[PDB]
Amino acid sequence: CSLDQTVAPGNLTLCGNATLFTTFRPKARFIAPEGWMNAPMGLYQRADGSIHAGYQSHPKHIQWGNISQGAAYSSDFTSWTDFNGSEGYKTIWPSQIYDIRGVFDGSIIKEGIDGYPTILYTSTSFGPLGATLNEAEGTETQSLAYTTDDGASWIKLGYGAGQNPVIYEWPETNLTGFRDPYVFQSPRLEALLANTTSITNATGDHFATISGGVHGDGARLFLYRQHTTGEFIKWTYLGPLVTTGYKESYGEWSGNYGINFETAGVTRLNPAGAAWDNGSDTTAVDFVTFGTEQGRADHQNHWPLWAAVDYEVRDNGSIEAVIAYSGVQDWGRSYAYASFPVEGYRQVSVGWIYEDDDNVILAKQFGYQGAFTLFRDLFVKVVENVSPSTPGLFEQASWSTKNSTDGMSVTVTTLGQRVVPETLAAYKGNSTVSTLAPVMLNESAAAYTPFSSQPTDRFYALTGSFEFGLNTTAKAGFRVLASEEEYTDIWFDPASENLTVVRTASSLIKSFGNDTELAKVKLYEIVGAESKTLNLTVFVDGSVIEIYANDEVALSTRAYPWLANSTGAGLLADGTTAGDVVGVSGLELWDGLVDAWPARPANTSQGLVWDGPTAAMYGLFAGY
Amino acid sequence: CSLDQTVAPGNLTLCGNATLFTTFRPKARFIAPEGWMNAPMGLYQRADGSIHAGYQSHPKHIQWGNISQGAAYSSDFTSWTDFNGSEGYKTIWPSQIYDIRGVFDGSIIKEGIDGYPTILYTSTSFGPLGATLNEAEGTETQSLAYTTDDGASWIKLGYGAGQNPVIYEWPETNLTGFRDPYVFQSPRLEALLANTTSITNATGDHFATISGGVHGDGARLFLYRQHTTGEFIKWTYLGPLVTTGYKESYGEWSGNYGINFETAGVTRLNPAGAAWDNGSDTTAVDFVTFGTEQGRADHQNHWPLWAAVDYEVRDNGSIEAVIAYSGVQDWGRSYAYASFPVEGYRQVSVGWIYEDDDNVILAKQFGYQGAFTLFRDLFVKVVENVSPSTPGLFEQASWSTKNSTDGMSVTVTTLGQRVVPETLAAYKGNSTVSTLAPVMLNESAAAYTPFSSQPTDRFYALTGSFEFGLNTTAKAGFRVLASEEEYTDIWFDPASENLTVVRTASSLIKSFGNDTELAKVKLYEIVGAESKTLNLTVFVDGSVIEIYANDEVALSTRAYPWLANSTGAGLLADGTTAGDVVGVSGLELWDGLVDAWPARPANTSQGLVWDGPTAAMYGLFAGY
Ligand SMILES: *[C@@H]1O[C@H](CO)[C@@H](O[C@@H]2O[C@H](CO)[C@@H](O[C@@H]3O[C@H](CO[C@H]4O[C@H](CO[C@H]5O[C@H](CO)[C@@H](O)[C@H](O)[C@@H]5O[C@H]5O[C@H](CO)[C@@H](O)[C@H](O)[C@@H]5O)[C@@H](O)[C@H](O[C@H]5O[C@H](CO)[C@@H](O)[C@H](O)[C@@H]5O)[C@@H]4O)[C@@H](O)[C@H](O[C@H]4O[C@H](CO)[C@@H](O)[C@H](O)[C@@H]4O[C@H]4O[C@H](CO)[C@@H](O)[C@H](O)[C@@H]4O[C@H]4O[C@H](CO)[C@@H](O)[C@H](O)[C@@H]4O)[C@@H]3O)[C@H](O)[C@H]2NC(C)=O)[C@H](O)[C@H]1NC(C)=O
Ligand SMILES: *[C@@H]1O[C@H](CO)[C@@H](O[C@@H]2O[C@H](CO)[C@@H](O[C@@H]3O[C@H](CO[C@H]4O[C@H](CO[C@H]5O[C@H](CO)[C@@H](O)[C@H](O)[C@@H]5O[C@H]5O[C@H](CO)[C@@H](O)[C@H](O)[C@@H]5O)[C@@H](O)[C@H](O[C@H]5O[C@H](CO)[C@@H](O)[C@H](O)[C@@H]5O)[C@@H]4O)[C@@H](O)[C@H](O[C@H]4O[C@H](CO)[C@@H](O)[C@H](O)[C@@H]4O[C@H]4O[C@H](CO)[C@@H](O)[C@H](O)[C@@H]4O[C@H]4O[C@H](CO)[C@@H](O)[C@H](O)[C@@H]4O)[C@@H]3O)[C@H](O)[C@H]2NC(C)=O)[C@H](O)[C@H]1NC(C)=O
Ligand SMILES: *[C@@H]1O[C@H](CO)[C@@H](O[C@@H]2O[C@H](CO)[C@@H](O[C@@H]3O[C@H](CO[C@H]4O[C@H](CO)[C@@H](O)[C@H](O[C@H]5O[C@H](CO)[C@@H](O)[C@H](O)[C@@H]5O)[C@@H]4O)[C@@H](O)[C@H](O[C@H]4O[C@H](CO)[C@@H](O)[C@H](O)[C@@H]4O)[C@@H]3O)[C@H](O)[C@H]2NC(C)=O)[C@H](O)[C@H]1NC(C)=O
Ligand SMILES: *[C@@H]1O[C@H](CO)[C@@H](O[C@@H]2O[C@H](CO)[C@@H](O[C@@H]3O[C@H](CO[C@H]4O[C@H](CO)[C@@H](O)[C@H](O[C@H]5O[C@H](CO)[C@@H](O)[C@H](O)[C@@H]5O)[C@@H]4O)[C@@H](O)[C@H](O[C@H]4O[C@H](CO)[C@@H](O)[C@H](O)[C@@H]4O)[C@@H]3O)[C@H](O)[C@H]2NC(C)=O)[C@H](O)[C@H]1NC(C)=O
Ligand SMILES: OCCc1ccc(O[C@]2(CO)O[C@H](CO)[C@@H](O)[C@@H]2O)c(O)c1
Ligand SMILES: OCCc1ccc(O[C@]2(CO)O[C@H](CO)[C@@H](O)[C@@H]2O)c(O)c1
Ligand SMILES: OC[C@H]1O[C@@](CO)(OCCc2ccc(O)c(O)c2)[C@@H](O)[C@@H]1O
Ligand SMILES: OC[C@H]1O[C@@](CO)(OCCc2ccc(O)c(O)c2)[C@@H](O)[C@@H]1O
Ligand SMILES: *[C@@H]1O[C@H](CO)[C@@H](O)[C@H](O)[C@H]1NC(C)=O
Ligand SMILES: *[C@@H]1O[C@H](CO)[C@@H](O)[C@H](O)[C@H]1NC(C)=O
Ligand SMILES: *[C@@H]1O[C@H](CO)[C@@H](O)[C@H](O)[C@H]1NC(C)=O
Ligand SMILES: *[C@@H]1O[C@H](CO)[C@@H](O)[C@H](O)[C@H]1NC(C)=O
Ligand SMILES: *[C@@H]1O[C@H](CO)[C@@H](O)[C@H](O)[C@H]1NC(C)=O
Ligand SMILES: *[C@@H]1O[C@H](CO)[C@@H](O)[C@H](O)[C@H]1NC(C)=O
Ligand SMILES: *[C@@H]1O[C@H](CO)[C@@H](O)[C@H](O)[C@H]1NC(C)=O
Ligand SMILES: *[C@@H]1O[C@H](CO)[C@@H](O)[C@H](O)[C@H]1NC(C)=O
Ligand SMILES: *[C@@H]1O[C@H](CO)[C@@H](O)[C@H](O)[C@H]1NC(C)=O
Ligand SMILES: *[C@@H]1O[C@H](CO)[C@@H](O)[C@H](O)[C@H]1NC(C)=O
Ligand SMILES: *[C@@H]1O[C@H](CO)[C@@H](O)[C@H](O)[C@H]1NC(C)=O
Ligand SMILES: OCCc1ccc(O)c(O)c1
Ligand SMILES: OCCc1ccc(O)c(O)c1
Repeated sequence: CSLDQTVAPGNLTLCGNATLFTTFRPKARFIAPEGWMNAPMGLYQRADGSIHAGYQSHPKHIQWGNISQGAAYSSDFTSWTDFNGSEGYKTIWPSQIYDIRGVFDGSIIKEGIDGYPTILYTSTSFGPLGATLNEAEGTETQSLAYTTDDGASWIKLGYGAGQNPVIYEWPETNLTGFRDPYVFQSPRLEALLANTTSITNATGDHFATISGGVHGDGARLFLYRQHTTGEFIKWTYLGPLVTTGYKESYGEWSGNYGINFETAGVTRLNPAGAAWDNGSDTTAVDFVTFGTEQGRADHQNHWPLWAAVDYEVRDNGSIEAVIAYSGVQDWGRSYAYASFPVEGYRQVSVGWIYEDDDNVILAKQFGYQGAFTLFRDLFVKVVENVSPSTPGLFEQASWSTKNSTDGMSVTVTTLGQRVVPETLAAYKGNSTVSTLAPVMLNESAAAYTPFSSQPTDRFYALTGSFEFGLNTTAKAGFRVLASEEEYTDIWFDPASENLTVVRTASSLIKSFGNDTELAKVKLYEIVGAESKTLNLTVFVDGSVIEIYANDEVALSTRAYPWLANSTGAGLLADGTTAGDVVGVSGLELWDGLVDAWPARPANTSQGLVWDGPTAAMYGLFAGY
Repeated sequence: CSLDQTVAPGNLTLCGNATLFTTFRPKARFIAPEGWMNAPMGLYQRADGSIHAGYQSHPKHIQWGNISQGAAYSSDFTSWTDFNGSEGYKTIWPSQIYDIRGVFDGSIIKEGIDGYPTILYTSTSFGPLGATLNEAEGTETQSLAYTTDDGASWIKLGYGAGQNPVIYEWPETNLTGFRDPYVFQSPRLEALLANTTSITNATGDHFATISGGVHGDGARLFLYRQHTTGEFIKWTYLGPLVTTGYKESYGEWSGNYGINFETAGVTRLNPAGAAWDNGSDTTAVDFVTFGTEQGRADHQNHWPLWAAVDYEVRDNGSIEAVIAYSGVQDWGRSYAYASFPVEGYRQVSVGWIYEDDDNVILAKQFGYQGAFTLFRDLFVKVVENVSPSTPGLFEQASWSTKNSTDGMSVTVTTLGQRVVPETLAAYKGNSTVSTLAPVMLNESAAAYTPFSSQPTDRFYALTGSFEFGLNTTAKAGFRVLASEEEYTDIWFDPASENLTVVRTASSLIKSFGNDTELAKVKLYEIVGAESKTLNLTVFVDGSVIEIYANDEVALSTRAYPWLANSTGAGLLADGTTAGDVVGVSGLELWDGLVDAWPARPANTSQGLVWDGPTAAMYGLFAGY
């Protein structure tokens, strides 16, 4: 095992455990100290204003198992500190018959048991577990724990009748899944159900959704309501909130609804952020965010989706969320988005970016797997004065359209996503910022033009505004993590409406994934404009490439170039001519970003362990 | 619910939980503070000379489940003190994937991990578990924990490769069971195997047996040897120590070997107690004690047995224990005998006496189930100068015979059992002792003759020596827990060699068992004697009746008379005449015994709880 990054990589499978720990590792984002991580969980803003973030964690292993809550906190979403207790950075772990198979995803009741922050989580026990298996009742239940020390530790309710688990009966037979309880308050749903509370007797101020589906018949999001305010044991099943068909797709802009939901949440937004009105705010929109499984050929069969919904009240005192329009939260290698309320009328969302090493070839050599996305403010994106000649505008696929009185302009509404401003300010202020001169890409443009200032390492951000002619057939974008021999190309092609990440040359190491990423982006053309504009921002963070377009489209992916000098960046141009010109302006490079874990040393590996021959006997976890 | 014990019992199933807690409860023996108990476990003499006793425990329930080690200690086997920690009187409980289904029976390595007392125990996980089910590998494994505070708490080794569980591979396929590891030192087995240690590489000073069997092919006791002295992770399977046939019986004196062994142990005894020689002591005998299942029509299909064995060394460096003669450790409602070494060359044995409420009719009303037997010294019982005309003497069924040179007398050898002298001394010294006049039972004997002094409550001991003619057809014995309307009759019938306990009138409460208990007793006739003698001792302790005959035969059973005055005792006589006389002498009543738990109040119930609907979903425990 040579770690010489000035020559071609050897056979890196001969390298020892965690010998590649720092090589490709993100530094500017949320990531576990070591080992396996997946979904964010237990997210809440604490009483002191700081953010508590949990995550599905399996320390000292590089595959999933014994899944536990790891945790950390931050005053600004950006610089983090690990909890450190009797179980290291873990704060909840399998310990009881009802959760011994795994402490799955859960969410926070901020004023819960005895007034303390309380987590409702999926407690898993023995038996087949999965949407393509014959799962039985009891294997996935929902349980409570509360914290008296602001998340340093959690105390579970006792096992038994009238205690944990608190939700265990399946609401319908033959479920594909029954997990990821999302607890939320909703003046909107309270107002809608107020006339029906005699029917169900559920009058509490908290709601909870549970994610799943029905065998052969598509995904389901099940709605529960807390039975009585101030009491947390009894949750009354109302009915299915979202019902979709077996591998139903709303279309090209909307992924696929698969066979089963995971990590679903419910929110209400307006143009400024979170909306806490009862329906009276006409600018507010109800949204559901959700993962789907087995509706995709790649990306581990997973889509992270969202839908704008219109609520209808059923005669039995339940709510049907009718999908109005439907989109994608991130088009790349990310999943398990969780959102939570933040002071100042914000709803903040964060997901999990998985690696691109599906065959587990270098996972032990890394000594870790997984990271978070950046934290994102959600809001209703509104585009005014949209030209009706915008191609495809009235499909209304992942957006709504509203005509002006005279029919000559349109107001477009969709889900907005942007990186939280605390992170952008910290990144910029800690970086070496280079403000670059605008560039016209014409007949003289090379295929690749390096920026006049270059990154110094694999931790940087780029931004640029690309102005295209309305009938362009040119392509443009950014190349990142680039040397002569390795590079990753981010292209936008307005004629096809496709944002792609081409990774055929991303790395000399052939075991990592090299498939092309794709997102659809609609450039809403403005009345009177003779051009259309793509604002593209890219974060490069170790192996993470996280792309944002027009505060709307997100695409997270991975690139693992071997060579030490594969860090460069610049502009891409294809089919630009004297007549078909792409104007690039607002160009800026931020080199360095932020050290997101200042108390951590560079190498926080504690080694890896094997569970031994019993792992295969129990059959629950891979064991490593 | 009336608790008026001066009138007939009502419908006692209407009584609340633990309302009958003190009514039938033993006071003079080892018993849990409340709830379910079964097998003794983790027995050892601590460094200060006190005795540590563990037991299978399920607090606040009256059926088995979440099975844990409850524990207590005593300086004299007789007066006990509960441990009290974070889990009350529990000291080991299900907590890890490998033991979450139950912390089953285990035994003590006195100088174990880091020099501390260490328990090797059966750690159980998910799946079918039982001799009549299709159990798989992993469901029962063997794990270590050690104590740094003399049994107040135990620390388990970590889960994983080279740690817990330490024994998990099945030594043969299709096992009926794989549990109850019994760890022991044996100069005898070391000496026998010394010439074969090149074959196996196992040279440690501890051995361990694991109890089980093979589907369709009878029970097995598997022998392991510690691989290396001072190291406790690696245990090398040598081979089957005891192999018996599917429901094989050695005969009427020997119970039945069933289909599977439980709680088996290995010891070496001589006439004084424990023998620690290497084979050089010609008076010493190797014994195996073991439970068998599914070889009995009643008594919950369980026999607690023992066998004298002769060890043979196999060519592969293992030991075959060849059964020389085979007997019964207790003929009544007891099981799960554990034995352990005690200073002064003693081996002490103790078992579990179950209730006689198989249909679970009044278990909740009790608020507890189960107790221990008394603690018993084991030794080789030797009877000299036995007459060869003793009927059946040369069947050698549960004994051996050795002729004198002249063939006119015989030395009989068998397993001896007697109550530990510490308990007998404490019982007698704390009791009101009545020494009774000898009685000849002849033509004038009533069927029942009360003793001249009577017990004052349900806590007493009796003793008597019954002298019979060599061709008697008379019967005699003791009646206990007796009023006019309720009584329990203990008879010996020398013509049939049957000691019986007739329980047809034991209680007015009809839900308790009333079947007749039976033990075989051989009266070894002495050369020149014109009579044969039965020394019979009976302990009455709440509902326990525990009978000992000739320091050899033990029979534990239950009687639950309702009436407050059903406490009397006296002599029984049947078919005694002027010519067929039974002489009774050495008669003594000890009224009161000892309060075995002086720190406990009378009612130590903490109520009962239900596990809720998930108990049936998981399917592992009854849930109450
Ligand atoms: C199989 O058997 C298993 C083992 O028995 C069993 O698991 C056990 O289940 C029981 C029963 O559910 C659990 O008991 C509960 O424990 C809760 C506390 O849990 C936390 O703390 C304990 C104890 O912590 C001490 O000890 C440890 C270990 O040494 C130390 O690390 C600690 O520092 C601490 O040490 C101090 O105290 C020691 C003695 O206790 C001293 O020795 C020492 O010197 C120190 O001073 C921990 O062990 C727990 O850890 C475990 O669990 C966590 C998850 O929770 C895991 O992460 C971890 O790995 C461990 O597994 C944990 O940290 C108690 O709160 C709880 O008691 C409440 O509930 C019951 C009702 O069920 C009531 O009877 C009781 O009165 C309590 O309720 C009151 O309190 C709260 C307020 O605090 C109220 O919400 C409630 O309404 C009520 O209020 C009352 O009082 C109010 C105020 O006065 C009043 O106003 C009200 O009106 C009202 O009257 C209960 O005891 C036990 O933790 C489990 N143990 C383990 C190891 O798992 C398992 O379930 C069984 N399985 C099956 C299938 O049956
Ligand atoms: C799924 O995830 C689960 C959760 O992660 C996981 O379970 C956990 O597994 C890990 C790994 O196996 C366990 O970690 C071990 O813990 C042992 C100690 O266990 C006891 O103590 C802990 C901690 O107790 C503190 O905290 C609790 C809780 O607050 C308090 O109640 C205590 O009072 C105590 O508090 C003090 O300390 C705190 C911080 O630690 C402070 O906050 C506080 O202020 C106090 O000061 C308890 O939690 C344990 O309870 C649990 O387990 C018991 C059963 O054991 C249950 O009954 C109970 O209900 C709980 O479930 C328990 O009481 C450690 O000894 C052990 O560390 C040794 O082993 C590892 C090797 O594996 C070494 O890395 C390490 O160095 C240690 O080895 C050395 O030490 C011993 C000597 O002591 C030697 O034998 C050994 O050779 C070695 O010696 C070294 O040092 C020598 C001297 O210097 C030197 O000479 C030698 O040469 C050598 O170098 C390890 O940390 C963890 O307990 C589990 N936790 C739980 C909750 O279950 C589960 O396995 C996972 N499942 C799967 C399927 O993967
Ligand atoms: C005395 O001790 C017992 C523990 O043994 C305490 O708890 C009770 O245990 C018994 C089992 O011994 C439970 O009986 C079972 O009940 C279920 C149905 O229960 C439902 O209906 C009840 C009647 O109103 C109700 O009390 C229950 O409410 C509890 O449970 C829910 C969770 O489901 C929880 O949310 C509540 O807060 C309560 O904790 C519940 O709604 C029944 O299906 C079982 O039937 C089987 O067994 C019986 C007997 O053989 C048989 O007849 C059936 O055919 C079937 O085989 C079983 O009857 C009882 O529910 C428990 N009660 C509780 C927890 O309140 C009991 O509390 C102790 N008493 C006191 C005064 O302390
Ligand atoms: C690096 O990190 C790993 C954790 O990932 C550390 O532990 C090793 O993990 C790997 C899995 O990643 C284990 O590989 C498996 O090994 C078994 C066979 O193991 C046996 O033979 C080994 C070779 O000598 C030996 O080391 C093992 O000894 C350990 O385990 C026993 C208990 O069985 C215990 O008593 C000992 O004390 C040791 O702890 C053992 O005897 C093999 O069956 C597995 O095969 C599967 O997977 C591979 C890979 O896909 C495949 O090729 C097979 O076809 C099959 O699919 C697997 O190879 C390895 O055994 C673990 N080694 C240990 C625990 O020592 C590792 O230690 C870390 N290294 C360092 C230097 O820290
Ligand atoms: O829910 C997202 C799907 C997903 C994606 C990758 C996984 O992750 C990787 C990425 O290459 O694939 C491997 C699993 O085959 C895993 O070792 C690795 O971390 C995974 O466990 C779930
Ligand atoms: O291993 C001894 C067999 C045995 C005997 C009785 C049991 O015990 C009793 C006694 O009536 O039977 C009942 C089980 O049906 C149990 O509630 C009760 O304690 C038991 O669980 C195992
Ligand atoms: O770590 C768990 C969290 O990860 C999520 C989101 O990816 O997916 C469940 C993944 C999963 C794990 C084990 C299985 O047997 C299975 O079929 C699917 C959540 O649904 C969940 O709470
Ligand atoms: O509490 C356990 C201890 O009790 C013993 C002795 O009676 O028997 C096992 C009883 C048993 C429990 C659960 C089962 O599924 C089963 O088939 C038998 C031991 O073998 C053991 O360690
Ligand atoms: C980068 O490193 C490679 C390999 O060491 C070298 O060939 C190349 O000239 C370097 N510089 C580049 C590609 O700009
Ligand atoms: C790389 O090394 C592995 C052993 O880890 C070996 O199996 C594989 O064939 C090697 N690949 C080569 C030499 O290309
Ligand atoms: C309410 O009605 C809906 C629509 O038929 C149904 O799916 C749901 O199960 C009902 N809720 C109940 C029975 O609680
Ligand atoms: C909206 O405007 C477009 C363009 O003028 C027109 O084709 C369409 O019919 C209008 N829709 C409505 C509902 O008026
Ligand atoms: C650098 O980042 C830190 C950590 O997020 C932040 O608090 C600080 O304000 C930043 N420095 C600037 C903007 O100068
Ligand atoms: C015992 O009590 C019963 C019922 O109260 C009574 O009939 C009887 O006379 C009493 N004394 C006896 C049986 O010696
Ligand atoms: C005793 O009470 C139970 C209720 O616990 C009842 O079912 C049974 O029939 C009663 N037996 C009688 C009255 O004999
Ligand atoms: C014993 O105590 C328990 C628990 O407090 C109580 O429910 C029960 O009625 C008591 N029984 C007696 C006989 O005092
Ligand atoms: C040793 O031989 C015996 C007798 O055939 C056999 O039962 C046992 O399994 C053998 N031991 C091994 C293979 O370790
Ligand atoms: C033992 O003694 C009996 C009675 O004298 C006799 O029948 C038997 O043959 C003797 N056995 C041996 C082995 O000498
Ligand atoms: C009474 O019993 C106690 C407890 O076992 C014992 O220590 C004491 O010696 C006994 N009293 C006597 C024999 O007088
Ligand atoms: O096909 C869209 C035709 C059209 C309708 C109204 C407009 O204002 C427009 O610019 C184009
Ligand atoms: O049947 C036993 C005959 C017998 C042999 C030797 C004796 O010493 C005896 O008393 C009887």
